[PDB]
Amino acid sequence: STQVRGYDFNRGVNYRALLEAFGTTGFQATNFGRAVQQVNAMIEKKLEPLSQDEDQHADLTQSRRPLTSCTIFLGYTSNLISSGIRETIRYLVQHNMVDVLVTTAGGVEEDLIKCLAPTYLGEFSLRGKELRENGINRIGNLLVPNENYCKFEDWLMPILDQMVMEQNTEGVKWTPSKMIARLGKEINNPESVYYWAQKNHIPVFSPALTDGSLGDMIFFHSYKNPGLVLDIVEDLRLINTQAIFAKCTGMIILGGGVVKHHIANANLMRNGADYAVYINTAQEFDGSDSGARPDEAVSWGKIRVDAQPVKVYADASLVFPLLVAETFAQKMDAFMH
Amino acid sequence: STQVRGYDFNRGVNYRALLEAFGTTGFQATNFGRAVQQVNAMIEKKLEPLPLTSCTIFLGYTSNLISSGIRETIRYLVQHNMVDVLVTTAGGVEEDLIKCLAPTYLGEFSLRGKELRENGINRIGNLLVPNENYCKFEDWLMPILDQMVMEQNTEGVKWTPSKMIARLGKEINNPESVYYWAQKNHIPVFSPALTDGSLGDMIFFHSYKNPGLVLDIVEDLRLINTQAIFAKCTGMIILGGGVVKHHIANANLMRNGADYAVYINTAQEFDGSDSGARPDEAVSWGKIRVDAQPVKVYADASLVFPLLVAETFAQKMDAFM
Amino acid sequence: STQVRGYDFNRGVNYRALLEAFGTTGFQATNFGRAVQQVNAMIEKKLEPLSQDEDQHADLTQSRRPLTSCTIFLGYTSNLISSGIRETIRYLVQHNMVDVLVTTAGGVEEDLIKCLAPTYLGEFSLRGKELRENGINRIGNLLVPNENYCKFEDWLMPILDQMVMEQNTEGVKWTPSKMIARLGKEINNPESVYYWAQKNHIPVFSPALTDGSLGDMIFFHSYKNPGLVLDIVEDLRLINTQAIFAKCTGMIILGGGVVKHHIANANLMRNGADYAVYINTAQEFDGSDSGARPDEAVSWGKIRVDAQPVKVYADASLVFPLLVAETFAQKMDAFMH
Amino acid sequence: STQVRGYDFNRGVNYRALLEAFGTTGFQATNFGRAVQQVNAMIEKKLEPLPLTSCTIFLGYTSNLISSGIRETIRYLVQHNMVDVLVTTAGGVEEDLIKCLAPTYLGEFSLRGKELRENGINRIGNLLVPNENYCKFEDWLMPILDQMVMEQNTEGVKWTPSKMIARLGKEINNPESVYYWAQKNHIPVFSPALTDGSLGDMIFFHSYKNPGLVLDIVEDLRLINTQAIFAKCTGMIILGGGVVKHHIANANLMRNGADYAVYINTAQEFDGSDSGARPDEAVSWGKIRVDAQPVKVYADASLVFPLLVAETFAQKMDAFM
Ligand SMILES: NC(=O)c1ccc[n+]([C@@H]2O[C@H](COP(=O)([O-])OP(=O)(O)OC[C@H]3O[C@@H](n4cnc5c(N)ncnc54)[C@H](O)[C@@H]3O)[C@@H](O)[C@H]2O)c1
Ligand SMILES: NC(=O)c1ccc[n+]([C@@H]2O[C@H](COP(=O)([O-])OP(=O)(O)OC[C@H]3O[C@@H](n4cnc5c(N)ncnc54)[C@H](O)[C@@H]3O)[C@@H](O)[C@H]2O)c1
Ligand SMILES: NC(=O)c1ccc[n+]([C@@H]2O[C@H](COP(=O)([O-])OP(=O)(O)OC[C@H]3O[C@@H](n4cnc5c(N)ncnc54)[C@H](O)[C@@H]3O)[C@@H](O)[C@H]2O)c1
Ligand SMILES: NC(=O)c1ccc[n+]([C@@H]2O[C@H](COP(=O)([O-])OP(=O)(O)OC[C@H]3O[C@@H](n4cnc5c(N)ncnc54)[C@H](O)[C@@H]3O)[C@@H](O)[C@H]2O)c1
Ligand SMILES: NCCCCCCCNC(N)N
Ligand SMILES: NCCCCCCCNC(N)N
Ligand SMILES: NCCCCCCCNC(N)N
Ligand SMILES: NCCCCCCCNC(N)N
Repeated sequence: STQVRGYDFNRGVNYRALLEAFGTTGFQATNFGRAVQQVNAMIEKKLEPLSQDEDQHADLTQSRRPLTSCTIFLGYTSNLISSGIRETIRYLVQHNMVDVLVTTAGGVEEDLIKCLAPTYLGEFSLRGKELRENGINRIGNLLVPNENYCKFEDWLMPILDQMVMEQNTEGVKWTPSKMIARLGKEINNPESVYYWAQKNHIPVFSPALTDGSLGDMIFFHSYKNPGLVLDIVEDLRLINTQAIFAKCTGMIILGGGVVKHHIANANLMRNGADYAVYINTAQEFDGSDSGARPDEAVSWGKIRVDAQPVKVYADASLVFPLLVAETFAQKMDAFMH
Repeated sequence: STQVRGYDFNRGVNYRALLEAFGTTGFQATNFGRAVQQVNAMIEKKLEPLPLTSCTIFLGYTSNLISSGIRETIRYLVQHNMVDVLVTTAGGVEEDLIKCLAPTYLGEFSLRGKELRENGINRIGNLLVPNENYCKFEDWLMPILDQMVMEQNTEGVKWTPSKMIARLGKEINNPESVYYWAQKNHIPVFSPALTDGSLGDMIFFHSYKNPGLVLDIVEDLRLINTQAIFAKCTGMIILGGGVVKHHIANANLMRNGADYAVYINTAQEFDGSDSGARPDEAVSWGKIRVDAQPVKVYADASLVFPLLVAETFAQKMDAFM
Repeated sequence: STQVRGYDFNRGVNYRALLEAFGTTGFQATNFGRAVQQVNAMIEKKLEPLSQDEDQHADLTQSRRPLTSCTIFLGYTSNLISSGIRETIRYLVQHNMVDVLVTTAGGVEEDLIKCLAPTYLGEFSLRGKELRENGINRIGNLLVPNENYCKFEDWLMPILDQMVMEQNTEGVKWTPSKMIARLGKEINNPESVYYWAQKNHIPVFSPALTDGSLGDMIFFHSYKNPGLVLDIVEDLRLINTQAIFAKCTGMIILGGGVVKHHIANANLMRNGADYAVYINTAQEFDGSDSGARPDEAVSWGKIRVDAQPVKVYADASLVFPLLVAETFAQKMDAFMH
Repeated sequence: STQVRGYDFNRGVNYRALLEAFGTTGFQATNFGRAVQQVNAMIEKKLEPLPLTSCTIFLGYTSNLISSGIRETIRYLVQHNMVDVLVTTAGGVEEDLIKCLAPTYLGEFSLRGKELRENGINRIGNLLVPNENYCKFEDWLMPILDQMVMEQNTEGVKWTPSKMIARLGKEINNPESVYYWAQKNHIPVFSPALTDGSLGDMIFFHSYKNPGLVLDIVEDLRLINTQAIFAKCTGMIILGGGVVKHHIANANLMRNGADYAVYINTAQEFDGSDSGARPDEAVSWGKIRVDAQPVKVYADASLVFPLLVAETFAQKMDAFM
């Protein structure tokens, strides 16, 4: 039984101790402290060596990812890529601290586009009429110039020409994850999440990849050079076997929607994830999947009954960088060792 | 300039009158009244003369709304061809079908997932779904999938979500099914990530006993975008957020914005989510015409929607017949 | 075990059946159906005759309110008076369907002011700069002209002169509830909630009555005619004995904040309310009192352990008129009988 | 024009640097960065030369924040005279005192109130408070109340909330108490409805063994309004909504608006609540000067506040000493 005590600034600004203090501060501050421990538990377990029996089992996948004592699924809604959390995510992927990525259309395309042009800060109140008249798109309190997508078009189109050909002439069978790997190879920029992703053999799943600017481009291009096909069935198999053949699994889910359900549902195939941390703003009263508490996932069997999941009700733009600072970033060496 | 005034229950209770008073009650009560006007404006426009209509209506809803009784409310609109395009996520598709094989029950939000699981019960909000529901679903679905694979290989069928949804509705062949009616009235259903739910599970398993099935999401994009592009007028009625919302609005962007738009979701904007984005943000992208007067009602659709329908579509059932 | 089934509009628009359908529709629709039953349970119990033993006990209060088999507490946040819910509340009070009212400063003053000038509809997006330049105040998507308060000033001031005198010369010991009764007598308008309230001997409590335009007026007036005193201690006793000496008690709480806690806390004095229905938009993650679920109140003893409380997560402007339509308004006769 | 860019953990971990990156991370991360600037602008202004200051800071918080560890964070600011006026509800006052007699524990939100009650434990969010805590509180409080009544009758003391709060802090006489420090540094505390919580319970009971106590809320209004009226500059830092928020802002309206304003609450506007109102609505009433650049962070203060303080007030501890 721990007592509620907040950080005493009479000790001065000791950032490390200040963050540790959140766990005994209460409300969401405490959930954060719990989130930190749960994520570390995943990390600790992942860094465990793979005994013969577990290594054998984990090795039952075609993937080239070095089996780990714990497979970590990282999911985030598109807008989090629009935000600076893109850098926070790029880092983890860069150093192989996570094994599978799941994000919606926006979450993929905007990572690339940021390699051709930046997103600007703005305000939530800016009116859509004047904005449009100036060729500016609004994403929360962020701003994206139309030119950003034009550039995106110039860069993408030829790649799509390559993919359609490779499809018909070399018989490739495209899927979201495969295309995402390809695009990241193509972007060839170290500031790109997906560039790293493919380099480190970390699969990215996005069932509705057509729901975005990337979908726009594919749509248009499909007229001058028809044929492209994106099968979502193969990718389901792919992402499900990732959960099925894992020694342990951790889910780190930022936001809700498809990203959240797709990751957890994959973990149901192995009868529950071992660790789970949620950081979303959704509430449960609307009966949405997004807002469901981690305990609801327990009923379905997406989170083992003996697991100790945590949900932090907050905007990830604020919490995540912090979570990372106290977990993965602290084991920087181990992930390079 | 309208004054604030709520319904005076001294008149006794006239439900039609009470619903009308919302408009001047304020806060979300007002937005509801505004929503009613917009939905009617769509309707009026759709009913204009000179099978395409004077206004193409896109109806979108999150899966959970199909888990709820709103399944009936949506089934009705589809049943009488009051809407043109349906957009819903995987759960929203499969659960309509499952409800024709077994019911979903009421429950509580507080029920613990441990005991629930031990009793073979899944929780969807304050609703409950027995594992046996999905077993039945599998029994029903498996053989249809076999044919689909067959037809794909021997008959050259290039499956996509909408196509599969049409097939399954035809297959469920039950008047209580939204998708049964959808295919009958040639109302297309779009679900990019159809593989995100039990239907995906089934497709997954089945792919090992009979491999091969392919669901293309490219064709469907063209399909849904052309739906918006060649339309005289368009109205968007979006319950919930996520893919359902963005997908429908992004399609209208191809026509340079929708003519009418009504949203009913619980999302807020501060998180910078697309779900919580106000209709005015969509205007900046060009998904909602600058001259349009969109409306968002911050509320649970399980409450608002049946009411919205009662004061709009249900009031014109004769015109739709 | 009831099955989930929504209203089938193929039966046509039968409003009465449509609303009954909410209970089996799920999510908040169901909570509404439950709210309707809980409120009716209060009503049914209130309309029960008072046996000798219960009548004796209930009669142990100085109040002139005809003891009922169930004392109903109605609470609402100020903004709900600004809205049309003012009419919905005025109705219940008008016909004695509730026994105690609890509302914040705004909730009192705006009821009177609406008797001198109306509140207009507006938009949430209207900028505060241009609004102020035109002497318009914003309350949500509602609008209130400065003139509204000027009028309020002219009407009020002399009454305050009367109260200060009556305080010093006739020894009155003013408190919020007493002043609220007085103001309602003074407003003398049947469209006024508080006019009816005092007429029907229904006490209104508002501990922080000074938190509003009424507080502004009192502040100013206190300079030309100093002395006025508002004791909140007497009112505490008053509102607590209302709960203590009740045969049964029902809480109907719209919104949160003081209104919610003050009513429930009073019910703790009798070791729990018998029925309770909440309609607020608050969530619990912030550890606020507003957002606490009714079950938390059970831990303190504000809601009997055997009660079956209900909370509807929604804007009261939408739900309340409906709740009323299916409960109190249905027993219109009984309350006049 | 600033580009969006989040912290690059490749630099390793520099907490001060990481907090700085929030400003350009976006969504609420940005608002936090904006809040930091505003709080500092207040500070800078307050520290200007030529006991009144070049800027009067009003600090407001909902009771529950005193239940949480934020009690320490607030105690600190009050301890070093970094703020001028405190405004908090009844719970926010009594629980600070109770924490000097017994601690509040961590718990869970899901714990059922039935079992909890059977074990003499009260729930405050995911926190827990034992009934014995309040028994101790009663023991401590009763005799002080006796004196207060006495002094009121024999010495003509006209009690009000602020006055009682000063007295009780003096009385708790413990350095860990916010209110102990408040009275020592002559920092007034306002709580119009002080009778809304255990302190009210105690006052209630005690009034039967020793009747008479009167708490006037009129004097306190004048007191708090004059605080804003005669101020060179004013800054509002409001954690939460309800009375705390409105009361502080309404007081600044008497001076025709506050110079700086930073809000940290979880409330949204759609309900038309005063709590959820954006800072721009306060501008229409004249509570926030038209030229001011207010900031609201949509978040739980238990997370944001300690951080905000670390980057503002804590950075100037030398200036405040
Ligand atoms: N970035 C964009 O805004 C954008 C851009 C292009 C396309 N899209 C398309 O929009 C579709 C829907 O977007 P989505 O499903 O990825 O997300 P979303 O915006 O629909 O959000 C889903 C839920 O995640 C939670 N959430 C969102 N932002 C959060 C935050 N900052 N912190 C915590 N929780 C948060 C909320 O509870 C929200 O209801 C995508 O599938 C994509 O195709 C997104
Ligand atoms: N019904 C289910 O829970 C279920 C079942 C099977 C599969 N799925 C899968 O879960 C994925 C994510 O679900 P989703 O994107 O359809 O929705 P969601 O549950 O993620 O909700 C998205 C947003 O819509 C709003 N919303 C949801 N319910 C609402 C309501 N009743 N009233 C008002 N607004 C509401 C909320 O702001 C929410 O954040 C789906 O793509 C699907 O494949 C859902
Ligand atoms: N009407 C006004 O806006 C106004 C006017 C003058 C003075 N005031 C002053 O402001 C102070 C604070 O106001 P308050 O405590 O009465 O309320 P509030 O605005 O602080 O709301 C408190 C909580 O009630 C809930 N709520 C509010 N509106 C709701 C709705 N429509 N439906 C459901 N739940 C709702 C929300 O969860 C909110 O957080 C009052 O004490 C009063 O003195 C109010
Ligand atoms: N701590 C307690 O729970 C408690 C204890 C005893 C008495 N009380 C009584 O309850 C009454 C109502 O409480 P209140 O008006 O102080 O607050 P509240 O709990 O009613 O909250 C009002 C609003 O402030 C915001 N908020 C609350 N907690 C927040 C957080 N951690 N971060 C961000 N924003 C937050 C929310 O939007 C909320 O709707 C008080 O007047 C008091 O007399 C409180
Ligand atoms: N194959 C398992 C799918 C489980 C779906 C669970 C859906 C839960 N939905 C809400 N909580 N809204
Ligand atoms: N093809 C255009 C897609 C535009 C996507 C815009 C997304 C906005 N997202 C927010 N979170 N506001
Ligand atoms: N005299 C009993 C007072 C009980 C106060 C309970 C406060 C609960 N607070 C939150 N849930 N935030
Ligand atoms: N003395 C001026 C008081 C102004 C009160 C305004 C309240 C606004 N309330 C909202 N819910 N917006």
